[PDB]
Amino acid sequence: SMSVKKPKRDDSKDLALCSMILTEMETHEDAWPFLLPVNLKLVPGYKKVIKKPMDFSTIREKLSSGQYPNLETFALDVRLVFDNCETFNEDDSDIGRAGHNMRKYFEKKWTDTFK
Repeated sequence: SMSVKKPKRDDSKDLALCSMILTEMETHEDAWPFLLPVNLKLVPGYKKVIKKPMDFSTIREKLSSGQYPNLETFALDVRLVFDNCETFNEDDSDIGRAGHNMRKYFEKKWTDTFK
């Protein structure tokens, strides 16, 4: 509350560390469904169904231009990529499996880096 603060966590390396995680996601072999925005002219249903499209390139641009206020807003966008994937894709498809794998991969790096 006012004039009553928890001890200051060092957040000065967050930007760099989120960048590294993102690089690791970008370079994973199962990243391909997620590297670029889904082409809303060519994929029927996507525009109407997925209210908030998100992809790694878009996260990368946001990160690089100071549009994440903190590491939670970064993790929200990453998770949105996988949540969107689950909404549109059957679990038993290549893309559906890619999404499960990438989420698992992300969540481990996130825990190991920050928790």
